[PDB]
Amino acid sequence: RFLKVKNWETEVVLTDTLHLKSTLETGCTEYICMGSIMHPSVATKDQLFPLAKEFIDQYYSSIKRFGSKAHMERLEEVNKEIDTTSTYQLKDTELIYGAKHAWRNASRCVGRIQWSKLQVFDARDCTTAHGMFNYICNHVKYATNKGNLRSAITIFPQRTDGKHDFRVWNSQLIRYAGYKQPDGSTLGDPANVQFTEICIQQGWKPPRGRFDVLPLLLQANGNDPELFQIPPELVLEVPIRHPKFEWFKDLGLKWYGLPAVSNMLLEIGGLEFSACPFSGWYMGTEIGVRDYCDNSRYNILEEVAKKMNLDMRKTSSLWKDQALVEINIAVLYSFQSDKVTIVDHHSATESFIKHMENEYRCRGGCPADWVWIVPPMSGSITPVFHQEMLNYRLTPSFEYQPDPWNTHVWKLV
Amino acid sequence: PRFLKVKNWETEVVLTDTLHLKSTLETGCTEYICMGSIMHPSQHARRPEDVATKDQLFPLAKEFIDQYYSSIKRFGSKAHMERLEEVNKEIDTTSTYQLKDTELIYGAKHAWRNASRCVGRIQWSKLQVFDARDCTTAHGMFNYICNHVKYATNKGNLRSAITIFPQRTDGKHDFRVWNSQLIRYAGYKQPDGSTLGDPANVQFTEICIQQGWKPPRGRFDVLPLLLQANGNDPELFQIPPELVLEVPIRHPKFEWFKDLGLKWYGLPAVSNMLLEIGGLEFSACPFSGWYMGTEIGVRDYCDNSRYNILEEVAKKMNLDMRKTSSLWKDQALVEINIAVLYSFQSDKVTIVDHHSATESFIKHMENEYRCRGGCPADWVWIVPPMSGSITPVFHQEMLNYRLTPSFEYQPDPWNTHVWK
Ligand code: HEM
Ligand code: HEM
Ligand SMILES: Cc1cc(N)nc(COc2cc(CCN3CC(F)C3)cc(F)c2F)c1
Ligand SMILES: Cc1cc(N)nc(COc2cc(CCN3CC(F)C3)cc(F)c2F)c1
Ligand SMILES: C[C@H](O)[C@H](O)[C@H]1CNc2nc(N)[nH]c(=O)c2N1
Ligand SMILES: C[C@H](O)[C@H](O)[C@H]1CNc2nc(N)[nH]c(=O)c2N1
Ligand SMILES: [Zn+2]
Repeated sequence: RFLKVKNWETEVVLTDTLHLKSTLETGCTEYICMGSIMHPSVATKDQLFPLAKEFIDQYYSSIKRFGSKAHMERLEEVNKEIDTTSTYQLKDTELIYGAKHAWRNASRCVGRIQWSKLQVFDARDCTTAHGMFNYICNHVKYATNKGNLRSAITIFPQRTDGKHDFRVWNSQLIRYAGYKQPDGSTLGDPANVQFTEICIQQGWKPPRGRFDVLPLLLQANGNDPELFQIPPELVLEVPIRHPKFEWFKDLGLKWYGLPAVSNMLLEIGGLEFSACPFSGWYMGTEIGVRDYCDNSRYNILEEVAKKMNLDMRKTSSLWKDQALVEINIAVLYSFQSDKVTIVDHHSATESFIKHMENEYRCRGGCPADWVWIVPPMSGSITPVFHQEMLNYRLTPSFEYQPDPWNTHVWKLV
Repeated sequence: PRFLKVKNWETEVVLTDTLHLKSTLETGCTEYICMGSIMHPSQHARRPEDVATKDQLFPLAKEFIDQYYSSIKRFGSKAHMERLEEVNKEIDTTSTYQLKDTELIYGAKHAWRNASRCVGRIQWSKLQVFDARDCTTAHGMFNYICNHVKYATNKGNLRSAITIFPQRTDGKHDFRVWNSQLIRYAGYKQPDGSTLGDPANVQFTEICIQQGWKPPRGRFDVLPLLLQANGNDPELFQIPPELVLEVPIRHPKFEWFKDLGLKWYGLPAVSNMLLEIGGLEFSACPFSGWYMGTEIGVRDYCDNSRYNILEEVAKKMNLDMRKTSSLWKDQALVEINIAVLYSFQSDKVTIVDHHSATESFIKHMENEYRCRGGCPADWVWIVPPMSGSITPVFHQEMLNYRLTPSFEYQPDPWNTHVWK
């Protein structure tokens, strides 16, 4: 079997054979497509054996050592551990390879051209939330690099019985608090109201501002999570101004420079790493379109359009569209002026096409989720809009997991 | 399965879909692979290419007649059982059957209703159906098409319509509109290597010249009609210009915009698709409605392999075009789409912006879940090509599945016609 994907702008046709190696479902069936469902729907010894074998096999094939003496002893060694302990431990090389390939396999990520330049921090010796704090602080400092951002991931101990999970309760390492007011309005980031409330309950004293960096809520070994304040000098921020509109700086907008997802689960050869925060750098539209202009978020379209004296009476003036462009210009300009790494959505999607073509040549394909790859503004003037894409699930992979406050059973009376 | 829920991540509305249980054809996807961004993912058709056997055609007929008599609160009624037996005898004696006027109207409206890629479907039941099954020649097809265009244009107050020519018989006597749309502009391949007019239409334009059309060789030359009746060679016809409503594109603030010399036509009229009803195949079924501004202003004007006018507009706007991060393309794209909408509304020509269209579609989805138990929708196609996430459909999960009656793609007739 082969499948072909066409670019309807360039007429280039790629041939995907890599899809023959996927295993978990997409969510779709032969008669219903579920490609726009956001979330479609511990292992025993016998479940773990073939998962481990498949991973080890692919690692040894990647380093051109399949069938070798070291390959066969590694399989036997892993087999022993799963018999002795009902689990096993990745070598350092395998962990690095696994985390890089989970990124390579993330069908929804447009920044994958960089997948092989991932800095992997092995934190599997950590035992306490204080230790997690220290690992995360070093990650942030390394990743931030005074604005010259570097991709990195820090991997905490894997799941054992599910009663001793390591978890970062934060959804990202740097996020701003949201506070609901009695009059029903929201201060700060409305997305983070729930987690802000949890922090306050755990003892956090909130400044109650618009851009309060949340504390880290860190869980080690299945214990109750603990609060820590990231040291403010490690949190790089960019005040947003516009190159033409002097009034833009008067909105008091800023954003943090380091995007760092901390609520995913990294799955490598059947092992589950429930705490694995990873970071890269921003594409402008993530802040400028979604963070600022989603109705559920900072929702600054009307304010900006107001200051542009736009006709907000009817939609066909396209005042929302016009104001959205200006905000995204401001975001890119602000980050670039402060020499904080950022990528615009045109540069990013163009790289992804180069990346995708390269992956089809060397790997036989590239799983990609069009619904997520196409940017949330200006879709069809970017090359990915015209690019057919096949979506399928390869492992190692990043996976969603339940929010920890929905599952944690609290220890302390 | 049992009931698939779709959630809206803005409003938290959850809708429960059971209508997918009636899906008939494959989507292309499997458990292991999703083809939702493939333009033509599936060749699963309900019948062989041409003249089918009794056991091939009759089940599809019975399915459709059953559905239509169920829709009108009969089923098992006298007329329903008589209709089954009459379609049985007709297939026995002609290898096909003929739809009643009511059945034809029901099927056309439901093909539109089932079109998972159409954001305009809130209007589906308000569709004027012109029965043209008595047509025999390309001249008669021309007459039918002129009447359609005149009725549908309605001096700018556009009305949705479909004109249905004779169904396919053996596959050798097809009726076809060779144009992909009733009204499109020519595309001319220049001797240097560039393109004048619309690049999408260069091949069809060449066929028309290769058929005797004298090209005026402008940028907005309305193409002739190339009509094929009963499998004969196609014939050229010039649509009377007074039937072709056009809008000159100007801008409400940029006075220099009108000097770009752009115009567009008012009537979008798809004429290369096939309409499938109860196993019958209507290969010439031109249908029309009215434009969403982005179809002209984003895709027609700004696609790289189309009119590609972004840089020229951005020039007159005095934008930094050195690097992409200045977002000069995004900025011109907004102004162009303001101009298109402002121009149509100024000339009282029906048009809908992408904010109103997508909001209407959300309402249509809710109506359909409430009365039908679902609504097939292709997210890749429903989300507008600009400003995606500030429209409500961006945040709406959708299930995509194939219901019948439906509109289907078909091969371009010059790839398959044996000339006389
Ligand atoms: C280096 C710069 C990077 C850029 C510019 C980038 C860009 C993006 C964007 C725009 C998205 C869509 C996010 C959204 O719309 O909410 C995304 C998703 C994602 N990124 Fe990347 N990313 C980068 C680095 C990374 C790294 C280092 C990792 C992990 C090692 C990663 C893993 C993912 C995953 C797993 C998703 C989608 C999660 C899901 O399934 O929902 N990315 N990325
Ligand atoms: C009345 C106002 C209408 C509006 C605003 C509208 C809008 C649209 C738009 C924007 C698309 C996407 C097209 C593209 O991006 O190229 C579309 C697709 C489509 N429309 Fe509608 N439409 C309307 C009427 C109709 C009617 C009357 C029919 C048929 C009776 C129809 C059938 C279809 C079909 C079949 C497709 C997708 C073809 C495919 O499956 O690839 N539409 N429409
Ligand atoms: C490393 C990196 C760089 C960069 N530029 N952007 C990202 C964003 O990645 C992700 C983005 C989301 C979407 C977040 N919202 C959807 C959920 F409702 C909250 C989920 C996820 F699991 C991700 F991984 C990551
Ligand atoms: C009646 C009506 C009103 C309105 N506003 N828009 C439409 C768009 O219809 C269609 C549009 C297209 C796309 C055309 N080509 C561009 C792509 F590469 C193929 C295919 C198709 F099959 C359609 F049906 C129709
Ligand atoms: C590859 C991709 O499916 C293709 O470019 C699609 C994307 N979405 C679209 N959406 C609409 N409405 N019309 C289109 O032609 C397309 N083209
Ligand atoms: C309903 C729909 O699946 C949802 O809004 C998706 C659409 N595409 C997206 N694309 C990206 N990059 N990020 C998102 O959060 C979403 N949300
Ligand atoms: Zn699918």
